[PDB]
Amino acid sequence: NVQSRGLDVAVRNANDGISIAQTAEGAMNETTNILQRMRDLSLQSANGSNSKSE
Amino acid sequence: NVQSRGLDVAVRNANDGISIAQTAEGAMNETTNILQRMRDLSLQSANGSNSKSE
Repeated sequence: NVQSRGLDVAVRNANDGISIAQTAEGAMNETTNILQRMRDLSLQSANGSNSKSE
Repeated sequence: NVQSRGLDVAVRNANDGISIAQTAEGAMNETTNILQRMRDLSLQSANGSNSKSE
């Protein structure tokens, strides 16, 4: 009985860890999107048709 | 006759002893229940998802 209750609480703890990883990974997905947008901006800026204003 | 009366009081004493043992056993049953509850709580606390408030 002690083992079964410990297994239940261990399942709860593992679910909490999965939740934390999911939240962090969603924030990381948004970070990746922003970084890709910045990469596109940097590639556009490197062209020779631009001047200081662009 | 002495022997028979002694046997009657002896079975009375044995019944009283079993009664004491049953009272103690009940107390220890609640003790184990509380101990298992604290063990579940401690296992929950050991997880890394919790902060200091939990």
